[PDB]
This record gives sequence, C-alpha cells and structure tokens, in this order.
Amino acid sequence: IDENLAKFLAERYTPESVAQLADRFHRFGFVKFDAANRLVPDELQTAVREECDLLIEQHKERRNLLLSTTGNTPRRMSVVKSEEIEKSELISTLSRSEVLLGFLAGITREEIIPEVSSDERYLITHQEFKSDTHGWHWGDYSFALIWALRMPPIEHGGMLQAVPHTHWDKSNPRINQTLCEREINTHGLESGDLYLLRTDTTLHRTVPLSEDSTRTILNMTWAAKRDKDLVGNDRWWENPEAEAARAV
Amino acid sequence: QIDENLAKFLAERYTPESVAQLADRFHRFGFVKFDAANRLVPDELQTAVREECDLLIEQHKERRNLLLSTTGNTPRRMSVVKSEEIEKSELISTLSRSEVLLGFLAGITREEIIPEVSSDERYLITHQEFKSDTHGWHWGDYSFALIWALRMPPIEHGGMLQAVPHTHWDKSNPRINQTLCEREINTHGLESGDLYLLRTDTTLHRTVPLSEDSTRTILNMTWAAKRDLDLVGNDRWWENPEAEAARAV
Amino acid sequence: QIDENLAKFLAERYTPESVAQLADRFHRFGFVKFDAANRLVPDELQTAVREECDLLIEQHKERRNLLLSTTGNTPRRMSVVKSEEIEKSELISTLSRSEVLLGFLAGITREEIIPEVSSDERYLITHQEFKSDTHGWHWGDYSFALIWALRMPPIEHGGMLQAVPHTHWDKSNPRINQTLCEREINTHGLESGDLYLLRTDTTLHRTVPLSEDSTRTILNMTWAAKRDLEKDLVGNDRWWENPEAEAARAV
Amino acid sequence: VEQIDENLAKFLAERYTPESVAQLADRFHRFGFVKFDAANRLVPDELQTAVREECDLLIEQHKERRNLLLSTTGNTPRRMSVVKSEEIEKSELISTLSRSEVLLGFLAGITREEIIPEVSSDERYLITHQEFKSDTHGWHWGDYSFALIWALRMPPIEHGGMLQAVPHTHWDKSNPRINQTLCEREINTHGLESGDLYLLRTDTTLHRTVPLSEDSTRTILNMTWAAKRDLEKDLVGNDRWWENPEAEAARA
Ligand SMILES: N[C@@H](CCCC[NH3+])C(=O)O
Ligand SMILES: N[C@@H](CCCC[NH3+])C(=O)O
Ligand SMILES: N[C@@H](CCCC[NH3+])C(=O)O
Ligand SMILES: N[C@@H](CCCC[NH3+])C(=O)O
Ligand SMILES: [Cl-]
Ligand SMILES: [Cl-]
Repeated sequence: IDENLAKFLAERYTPESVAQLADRFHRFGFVKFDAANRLVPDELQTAVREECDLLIEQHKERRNLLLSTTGNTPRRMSVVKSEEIEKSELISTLSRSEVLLGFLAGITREEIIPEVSSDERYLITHQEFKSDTHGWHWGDYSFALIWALRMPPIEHGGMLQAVPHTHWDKSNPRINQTLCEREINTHGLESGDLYLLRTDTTLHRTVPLSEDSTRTILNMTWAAKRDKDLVGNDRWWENPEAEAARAV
Repeated sequence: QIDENLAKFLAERYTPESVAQLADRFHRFGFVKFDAANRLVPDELQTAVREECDLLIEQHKERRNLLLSTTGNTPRRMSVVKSEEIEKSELISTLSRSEVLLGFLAGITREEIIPEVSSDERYLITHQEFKSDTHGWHWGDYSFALIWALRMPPIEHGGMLQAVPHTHWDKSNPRINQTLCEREINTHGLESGDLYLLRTDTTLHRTVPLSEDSTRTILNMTWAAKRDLDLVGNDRWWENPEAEAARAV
Repeated sequence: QIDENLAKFLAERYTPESVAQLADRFHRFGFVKFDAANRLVPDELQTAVREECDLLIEQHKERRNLLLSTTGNTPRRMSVVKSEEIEKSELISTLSRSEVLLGFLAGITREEIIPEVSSDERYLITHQEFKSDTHGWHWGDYSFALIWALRMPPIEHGGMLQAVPHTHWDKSNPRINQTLCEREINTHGLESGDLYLLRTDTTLHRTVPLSEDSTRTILNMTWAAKRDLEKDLVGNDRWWENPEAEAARAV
Repeated sequence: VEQIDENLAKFLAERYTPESVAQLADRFHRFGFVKFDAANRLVPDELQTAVREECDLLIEQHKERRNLLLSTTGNTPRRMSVVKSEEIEKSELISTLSRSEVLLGFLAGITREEIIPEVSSDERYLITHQEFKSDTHGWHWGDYSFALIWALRMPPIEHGGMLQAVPHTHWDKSNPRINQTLCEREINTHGLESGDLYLLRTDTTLHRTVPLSEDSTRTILNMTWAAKRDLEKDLVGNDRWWENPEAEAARA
C-alpha cells in the first residue's frame, strides 16, 4: 500500500525535480501528473476509478443552479457527496496516506493537513450533457488533488481554466472583472491524469461541454495551516437548497 | 465635412510618439481600445452612427443561431444586419472609407488600410439580446476590423471580448480548443461608446456569452491590408444563414 | 510613539480589502512597491531612517567587489554596512521589530513575519556609487525583505530591480542563466523614497548595473517566515558580513 | 557551389511543410524570434561548416575592435570585434546564399511578407566576434526589418551571451527609452548553442546579448534584409558605428 507507492515515487522523482514542480505549482496554482510524471501506479488508479464507478451508479445526484457567492456562476453536473465516498476504504486511506501527502508537500512546500469540513473531504463531479459546467469559483480550503478519471476529447470542452494569485471575496467576487484584468490559463486533461490545485487563490472553472460527453473527476480536498470558520451559506454540493444557490 | 472635423479631433489628442505606443499595443495584443482615455471619434459622430445602426437593426434584424464547422462548430447566437443594408447608410459607408480615419489608424497598424473587401463583409452589425447569445471563437478573413461597441452590457452579464493574438485560421483544422490550451487568453471588457481596432486575421477572438437577457450591439467596419487583395470555406453565415459550413442548433 | 502613529498612518490608507489585493500582487510577482500611490511609512519616519543610514554609511561603509559561487559567480560590486553596525541604531532596530509594521505587512504576505533571523542578516545597507556597480542575481536565505529605496539613480542610469518570481535557490547548482532562458524577467523601476516588500527566498533578483557614476542606496530589513525557523545556514557565502567568505571569489 | 539552391530546396522539403511553416510564422510574430536548432535545422551541416570556415578566415584577416557607447540607443555599449559588410561580400558563398531565392522564399513563409535583399551596402552583412569578459552587443533595434543570425560559436550558457528580446517595440533615436521600456515590458531570454540559426524581427524587437561573464568566444554572422516598409528609407541618426567607429552617435 504505502510501501508500493513509496517505491513507485522513489523511482520517478528526485528532490531536485520535485523542486521544479513546486515552482510550477506556485506560479500557476496547478501542476499536472500525466504519462511523463505519473503519481500513482496504474493498478492503484484502476481500483480508485472502479470504486468511483460503483459510487456514481449508486449515489449520483443532479445539480443545476447559480451560486451567488461566485457571481451566480452555474453549477450544472451530477455529484456524489463526501459522506458517501468516505465509505470507500480505498479512497479513505489513500486520501490520508502519509506517503502521498508527504510527497505532495514538497510541491506545496507546506504541510498538507487532512482536516476539513466533513461535507467537503471528497467530491465526485460527473458531467454528461451539453452546457454542463463547473462555473467559476474558488475553494474554501487550500488544496485539492483532482483525479481526471474520464475526460472527453478536448474538442468537446471540459478543459480547466485558471487564474492564479487571486482570492475569494464572497460578498464581492468580481469574477468577470478579474478575468478582464488577468490572463486565463487553460489546462487540457486526458483520462488517467491527476493534478494538484491551489484552490483558495486560483480562480477556476471547467469549460462548458459543447456536446453530450462524459467528464468524471474525484476531488480530494485538503487544508493548509491557514485553514477557521466557514461562511457564505453556499454548500451547494452538500445542500442544493443552500441560501446562496439560485435554481435554474 | 467629417474628414476636416475628424482630422482636428485627432490632432488634439495624439502625437506620432503616442500613436507609436498604440502601434506597440496593437501588435502585442492584436487589439487597441479607444475608450475614454483614447477617444477616436467625437461624441456627435458616434451618436450619428449608433442612431443609423439602431434603425438598421429595427428594420433589418435577422436572427442567427448556428454552429460554424470552419471554426470548430463554435456558436453564432445573435441578430445581424447585412453589409448591403448597412452600406445604404451614406454615413457609415463614407466614414469607413475616410482617408483621415484610415490614415490615422494606419499609424497604429503601421501599414496601409485598404477599404476594398467583399461587398458582403464591408459592414456588419451584431445584436445580442438573450441569455447565451455569443459571437463564438473565430478569426476574420480580412486583416482589420474597427469595432464600434455601441451598446455593452455590464461585465457581470458577459459580452467581453476574449482574444488570443499571434494565431491564424486553418479552416480544415482550426484547433481552437487546443490553441486555448497552449496560449493565454486576454479578456477585454468593453463599455458603451468604446471602439477598438482588431487584427482579425491573426487574433482568435470571441465574445463571452450573455449570462442573462442583456443587450450587446456592435458595428464592424472590416478593411483589408495589402496581404488581402480568393475566399474559401463556404461559411459566410452573416450574409447567408444556409451556408454549407453552418450547422443547426 | 512610532507604532501608535504608524497604525494611524496605515489605517488612513489601507483596508483589509485593499491589502488583500496587494497580497495577490505580492504572491504573483514576489514584489509589491510602496510608491507615491501606496505609501507605507510617514515621510518624517523615512527621512529619519535615511539620515541614520547616511551616518552609518559615512562611518562604516565597506567596499565589496567579488563574485559569489553559490549564485553562479554573479558579482557584488558595491559598498555595504554590516547588520551589527545598523542594529546599533535604536530607530532602525525597533522599527524592524514593530508589531504594527510587521502585523500590517503580514496581511500582504498572508503569514506571520518573524523578526528572528541570523544576527549578521537582520539589516543590510548596500551603497553603489560607480559605473558597473551591481547587486548580482541572487536569492535570499530568508523569506522576506522590506527594501528601502533611500536613493535611486535615474532609470536611464540603471539600478532597477529585476525579478523572476516562483523560483528556488540551489547553492550547488543555482542555474541562473538557464532560469532566465526559461522564465520572463520583470524589471521594477524605483524612485527615491519608494519601499517594496520582496519574497526573497523564491524570487530570483538583482539590481541592473549602474551605467553612470550615480548613487544607489538601500536599507534591507530581512525577516523570517515560519518555514525559515530552525533551518540551518549553508553555503559559506555570507559575503556582506565576511568579504572573504569561502564562496567569495576575486573579480 | 552553383548547385546549392537545388540541394537546399531538397533539405527544406524533407523537413518542412506549409502547415509546419505556418506554426513558425505564429511564433515569429509573437516573439520577434524563431530558432533553428537540432529539432528544426535550416541548412545542411556541410553548408554551415563552409560558412563558419569562411567567417573564421574573414575574422582572422579583417576584424576590428569596438568599445563605445551609442547615443541613439541610450548609450548602451558596443564591446566586440566586427567584420564589415564590404569585406563579407567578397565571399562568393555568403553573398550568394544571402540572396538565395530558395532561402528567402522559405523564410518569407515565416515572415508572411516579402524578404527583399536591398539594404544599405554597409549593412548587408555583419560578423560580431566577442572574446573578453563584459563584451556585449548592447540593447538596440535595427534600421531594417529582418536578420538571419548564424550562431557559429556560442559559449556555455553559464558564461553569458544569450539573446534578450522585447518584441512589439519601436526605435526612436532621439528618445530610445531603453530602461523605461524594460520596466514596462517582460524580457525574453533566448539561449543559443553553436550551430543554431535564428530569424529576428530587428526593427520592432528590442534586443541585446547578455555580457560575457568570462573570456569566451561568441561569433555570429548577421544577414540583414528589408521589408517593403524599409524601401527608399532615409537613414538617420549618424550611428553606423560598425562601419565607422567615429560615427557621431558613438562615444568612447
Ligand atoms: N466552493 C466550490 C466547491 C468546492 C467543492 C468541494 N471541494 C464551488 O464554489 O464550486
Ligand atoms: N468570420 C467571422 C465573420 C465576420 C463578418 C464581419 N467581418 C465569423 O466567423 O464570425
Ligand atoms: N543572499 C544575498 C545577500 C542578502 C543579505 C541581506 N538579506 C546575496 O547573495 O547577495
Ligand atoms: N543598429 C544596430 C546595428 C545593426 C547592424 C547590422 N544589421 C546597433 O545599433 O547595434
Ligand atoms: Cl467578426
Ligand atoms: Cl545588430
């Protein structure tokens, strides 16, 4: 388990090459683990993708709303709640793995602490229809490891768009204005990829799907020392009737 | 008339040195904005143009709702007024060929602006009204467009110009989303009364979709460079909604 | 009485919202400038600081003309005043530990600013006077520097700050010129009286060499972040305190 | 010789297509710069060897040391040796290749406009040859639009000698604003290896070579061409320091 990942990473990374990833993580708020920079063995990834497949078919929940705390940006997708995913022993132990968190802490350059609100530890988003999107937003917590389990071709949409070095003002998000002042980075993803995101200071969204395509991710959210008290009444993934949500 | 008036308006607000700085920005971004800090036409001239356009819209508005295969099937959801209709405006047509207007902007393009383009693309009015209306990602067939931001929604409703300079249009392989993955997007917010010069052939651009029923109106004056003086694609959707490259939605 | 007046000076100019915007710029560029549009200290306070430094310069300036091996043999061609001389100044030393100043700037760093650094690096004055004087490409050992641009030449004479944020310092392989080949350089012009906050550990930086015999004078207040505590100093490259440090080479 | 164009046309046809040249044209407009390295050779290795050997003989015979400041570019230094255009034109190979219809035709696909080999006779060709610590080609623009630069010999990147570039700028000789432009714009640094070639948009790209940090050799050949916008142009500035060390704009 841990011993297999410790050996797997030891053959694919050096302190020097991980320091280069830390540069790119702080510069873009984003670092991708693809065929050239794998993070988990293919067996470990298949097991997690299989467990997520059983969880989607069993507990998927449609969402279609505008979130007021992010300028009424849309959330049009299906979700599997954190409390359901936590029952997967595989996903639960892996998210708290001392080998995994220790390795990525060399990229964040600060302690990764698996202590977040129990409704936000894990989240699966499953998009299926044209115009499905995870609109522009920030996270309440500092870190997220995103598993790009199933990604459509880039021509169908689903790319991550990001503006790093921003912050979330839930009473004045200024999202389109911040786009007008800042260059947007678009990150294309392939199935099997993973990426680490600095969610609290990186404004981000997924580009809306142009046709009916399948886009599935797993979100493992972690805290830094900086993450306190939650606010906004905007927990739309856990509560579709949240005060900040406006149904569509 | 307007030429002698425009020449004096520009001479009080620009030097060759400051035009050269605009030429820097126009080559760097494919875009230079004529806002309240850098006016291009007197307020009376724009009011005349906008009034002519609002009549052309009220009379000749033609709704467009399609996908364009030559630009990766990006949408065109708007109303248009065709060039032949707009060319009936003596004002818009005369202004678009003004040797004072073109001579000034040629200090920004650093090359001759030639008012010799196809008779169906000399002028275009687009007019977005409903949620999700957009002028999707595309290039122009010609080098230059002077865009009149006659009416702009508030930025929180969308309608911003997004642009990626230093690209080109391959109609058999546009690679729009792949180009976005490789390049940074510049977003240009626009207020009513703004104009901007756009390098349309090498700047991939779109307008951000309307997040709510809002009004977004522009006039497009398209010009050629010496490099533009044979068309292809079968994709002239604004003049012909039944173009071979237009798909239905 | 410094902290009481400084807190008023800052409360007139800054809000949590405006500081958050500065924190965004500080994270993005490794650098936020406190110029005429964003003053940090009252003019009478900076004047007092600058006169302390000119006295220290007149009494304790030492010429440095060397290359540093831990930063790719980049030059240090300047005069300096050592930290232990500057710490004798009651004004500078107490200001550098001001809970009001450090508390304010911590809203830009978004983390605690800790005035616990090596006694040979709490303060540094660099004083360049001659053509080709430069503070060559380098990083700092600590996270933070507040730089007082006490005297700046005209921009056409050089002396600008050049910076590449989001980098790191490997003293055995600093890769200075290779990093410049892979990254864009931000040049920051400074005027006399400016101050700026610098993320010194992850921002590769230098001062553009003087093209004329002009005078360029700064005060460097260096502080630690939590990450810097307990960590060990390596490199044998403390050239400002020891001109014949092991990593220093003749120029 | 004589059969150089027939072979060069084949060499390019093996490596380049209109689609792939169109990608290079996008980079050239964006950066003012496109590099021909091992992944994208421009000329056969035998042909570059002949050009380098020609340049080595021209250097040993006709080099001239320069150490000055140029006022039309803000007193930035020129600290190097040079070989002037009239001496380089005596090489039948270099002079023929610089007007090659195959070479110019190919590069015109990257410039997206005609490349015209009609420039001032003192500026058709230039070899710069740096040898000593602090040697540099200081920040400047060119009077003409295009230059193909042959990086015949380049030191290790740790020793300096990289190209730095700020594209989408302009040269005002009475007020060049070198350091002000650097404050407003990001600097692109382009490292080079011996054997590389690159195309540069010299009239709108502010550029220099990073000063050598120690005694190393850095040797380039500069083939300068015009665009239509440079034709019948009045040369101004009195700053042609490579031809005339006593040029009015030059300062010792
Ligand atoms: N706050 C985010 C949701 C976080 C999902 C769980 N980490 C948003 O506005 O969409
Ligand atoms: N080529 C443009 C149309 C421009 C018409 C006016 N210049 C498009 O596909 O949207
Ligand atoms: N590390 C710096 C010296 C900083 C001393 C004051 N913080 C250098 O090598 O130049
Ligand atoms: N204008 C350049 C010289 C270019 C000569 C060769 N094309 C300079 O000032 O250094
Ligand atoms: Cl258009
Ligand atoms: Cl040159």
